Amino acid sequence: GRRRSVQWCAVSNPEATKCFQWQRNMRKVRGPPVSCIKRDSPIQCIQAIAENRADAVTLDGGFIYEAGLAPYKLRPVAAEVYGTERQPRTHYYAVAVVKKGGSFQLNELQGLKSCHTGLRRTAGWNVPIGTLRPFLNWTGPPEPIEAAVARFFSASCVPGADKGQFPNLCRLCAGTGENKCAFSSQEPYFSYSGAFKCLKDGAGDVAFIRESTVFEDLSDEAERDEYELLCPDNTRKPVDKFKDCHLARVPSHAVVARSVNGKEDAIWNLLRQAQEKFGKDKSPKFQLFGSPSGQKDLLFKDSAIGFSRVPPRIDSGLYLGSGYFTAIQNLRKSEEEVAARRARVVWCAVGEQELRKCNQWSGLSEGSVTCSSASTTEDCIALVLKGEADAMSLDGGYVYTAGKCGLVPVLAENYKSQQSSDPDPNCVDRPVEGYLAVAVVRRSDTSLTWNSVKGKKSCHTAVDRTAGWNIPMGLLFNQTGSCKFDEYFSQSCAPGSDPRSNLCALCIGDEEGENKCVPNSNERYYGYTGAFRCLAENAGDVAFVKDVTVLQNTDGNNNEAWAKDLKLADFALLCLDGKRKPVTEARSCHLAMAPNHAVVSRMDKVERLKQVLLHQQAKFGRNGSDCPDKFCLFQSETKNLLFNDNTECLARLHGKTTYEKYLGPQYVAGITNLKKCSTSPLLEACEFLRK
Ligand SMILES: [Cl-]
Repeated sequence: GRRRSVQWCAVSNPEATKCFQWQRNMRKVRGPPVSCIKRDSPIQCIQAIAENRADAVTLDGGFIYEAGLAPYKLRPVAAEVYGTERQPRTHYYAVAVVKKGGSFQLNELQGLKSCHTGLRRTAGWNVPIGTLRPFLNWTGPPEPIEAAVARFFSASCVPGADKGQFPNLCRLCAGTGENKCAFSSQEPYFSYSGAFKCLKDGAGDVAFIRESTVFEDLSDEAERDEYELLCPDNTRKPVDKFKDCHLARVPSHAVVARSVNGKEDAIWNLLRQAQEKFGKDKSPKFQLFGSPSGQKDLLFKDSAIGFSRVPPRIDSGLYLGSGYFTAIQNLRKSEEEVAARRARVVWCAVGEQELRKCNQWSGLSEGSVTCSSASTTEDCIALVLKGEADAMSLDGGYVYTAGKCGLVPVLAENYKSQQSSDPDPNCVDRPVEGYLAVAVVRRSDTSLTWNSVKGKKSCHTAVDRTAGWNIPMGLLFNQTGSCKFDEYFSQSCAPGSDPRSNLCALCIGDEEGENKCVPNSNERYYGYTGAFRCLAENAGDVAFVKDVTVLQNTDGNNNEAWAKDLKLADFALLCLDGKRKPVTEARSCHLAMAPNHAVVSRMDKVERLKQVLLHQQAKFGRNGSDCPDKFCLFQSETKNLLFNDNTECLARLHGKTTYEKYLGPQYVAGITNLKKCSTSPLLEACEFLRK
């Protein structure tokens, strides 16, 4: 087809010129080839790549956005590294700095005084104003946004604004005469530093800058404690907490490619080489990162020092992050659409059986709950990081991952405090207590014990789940030191594993044989119920489930014909000490305690989200007005759709509102250790966006 050439896209003749000098110097080293094509602008180049006339182009965050849309749908494949090696920066945070001691929170900037870096800049305007669109009263595109922010702050310094159309935006500007409010250095309250000094001097109440500013311009480490940042969950925290209190992380420029047949391989080969040899301080004959005397950042930024391969799970939407992604969409969207969308709760359903239930739920929510879906739990997480979905209930194993991703716990799934017991009218404030992970076996083989389970057949709820995987595989690991999970057992049914492995050997997919090993309801051997079924159907010898699982699938508690005649007495539990115990004794024969499933979300959605659930609960929870009349939120019965079936109510966290706190330190430490052997596409992705 098309030569082992990567075809680079240029936006200027100058750029085209550097390209050609690239092409020739790559030929001279018998390095990977690069062709060059020239267009007049970034979109022309986005168009080119998408119509197959070019392969890559490096873009800034606003173009990464445009490029990810239809009809282009390109993707970031390599990121520019700035700084110095050892001081490598892949991004910065867009923060709202205010001085110590106020009671105003982001929700309340109304009527205050603002200091911005400059009209249409990322951190001084796009992010902040996009973030605040909800409050502006601003009809929309067009009426000029400027008209509404001028009506929201009582005064700002917005360099570059029209002091003739919006005098207010320039009133705190410190420039003399006509310089006043200039998008230049002639204006002292211009860019990061002018905007911060604007605060510093007492002219404005809030400065919208980048995190580094605060650091690089504050001398001691003492008048730095005189400062504070505003968080999107309407809190305030100190300036070194920017990794947890920021309006947006703005990513470094990235080399974008086609999401389908993008030559990403080719592209990274080219780049890695381009870099070893024509790097920074690498050769006098050519410099990838360098521009000819009256030119700036041709092809790459002249300040870049290298590139970072962006994990394949990243999207333009994941690349920008929710803060930045939603800021850009808000500034485009009608006011009614913004309205609607902050009111609605978009649930993320994993699988079609879960979407059926959601839909049903959505129907009766009196408009407050809507549904989105994905095929996997990581995919739902990624839809909430993109702001496309808002919540879902997750196992603690995925609470860690969504937490590494910046998501937070909101409410926990409360279970009844022990095997047989009564309803607590105060379920919502009762502290969560966890649940027990067990290893259940069929009573027939007498010789099977915890000490001989190695080498047999296992049934797991899914990979990365607590009772189904982390605990059993963590235990075994402790014992053997081996990271070779697929050699612990002969054959297994472990949804979410490699379809070609022994780990997926016992899965049976759906009625037709498809969806084998997918980690959703379509796999009949998926979850608590499916891993139990895997044991009961004698596909595997041990099932890693919770103690309640046996109870809900035996003695007729489960209707399904495979389950119908099962008897509790037909199962035993494998205790850590080698004994076998009846199922009613999980209290003294369990593998470990696992944290309750938790509803997670984005900080920007937490108060709206509790409010809709508390309220949805009241109508459809365990003792609720319309349950079972119309719909029961916590019933599917042995189905476990959206929520576990033994959920009494959704309950408060008791300040345990960070994945770290909610799971607690021994849980964290254990999983951390395990992720060493292997990770996941999304943990990977999130580790990269946070590095
Ligand atoms: Cl599980």
